[PDB]
Amino acid sequence: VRSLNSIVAVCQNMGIGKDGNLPWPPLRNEYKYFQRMTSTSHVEGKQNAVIMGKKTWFSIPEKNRPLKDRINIVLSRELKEAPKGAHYLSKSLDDALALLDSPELKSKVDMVWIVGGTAVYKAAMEKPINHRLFVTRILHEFESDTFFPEIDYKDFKLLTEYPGVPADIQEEDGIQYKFEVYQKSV
Ligand SMILES: NC(=O)c1ccc[n+]([C@@H]2O[C@H](COP(=O)([O-])OP(=O)(O)OC[C@H]3O[C@@H](n4cnc5c(N)ncnc54)[C@H](OP(=O)(O)O)[C@@H]3O)[C@@H](O)[C@H]2O)c1
Ligand SMILES: C[C@H](O)[C@H](O)C1=Nc2c(nc(N)[nH]c2=O)NC1
Ligand SMILES: [Ca+2]
Repeated sequence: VRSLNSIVAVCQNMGIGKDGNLPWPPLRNEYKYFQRMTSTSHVEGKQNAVIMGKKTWFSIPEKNRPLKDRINIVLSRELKEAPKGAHYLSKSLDDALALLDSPELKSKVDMVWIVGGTAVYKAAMEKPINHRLFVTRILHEFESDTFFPEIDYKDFKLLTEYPGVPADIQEEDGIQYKFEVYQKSV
């Protein structure tokens, strides 16, 4: 594919999950940002694709699956068929990537977003392809059991601004966070 996008929200310890869910209670505005970013295509007639791991898939309440308006791909080495509601099952990112470029999809897909978890982010970060990482930094610590992998600051440069991403510190429910965009160029 031409370029990847990854989106994640992380707390001060780099935690992204806890017991199958997020480490913090619901943040409405942060979640709508994720929805807007992943859902918005810049081409009429195309939709974005979201790739995620098996635990992330199952972390979404059943009635809310598949994430509306996007093509859902789940990654799994153990499953045989796409879980009920997902559009495609792939055995590795490479395969999800090759699927995307296939004839039937290529013409249907605008952006590719990586939505986690850990091993998915890591794999995508390592591909020698152009990539933008949209990070929400939550300026607090929450107990976590799942963490975001280390980003190579020599490769991923923090942008000082980017179209449609607020620059100031945000606050909601007594919590502060900031949006950051890192860009890797090959
Ligand atoms: N804060 C956030 O932005 C954010 C984003 C996503 C998730 N989360 C949280 O993180 C947790 C889910 O994360 P996780 O890291 O534990 O799980 P995951 O990445 O969602 O799921 C792991 C399963 O995914 C499959 N898989 C993962 N990477 C693979 C690859 N490269 N190729 C093939 N299959 C691969 C494997 O399934 P098989 O074992 O079947 O092979 C692996 O066991 C939940 O707590 C969720 O709430 C938070
Ligand atoms: C897709 C499922 O919601 C998953 O937990 C994700 N959550 C978030 C995300 N990205 C942000 N910014 N916020 C979330 O809450 N990426 C993935
Ligand atoms: Ca497993």
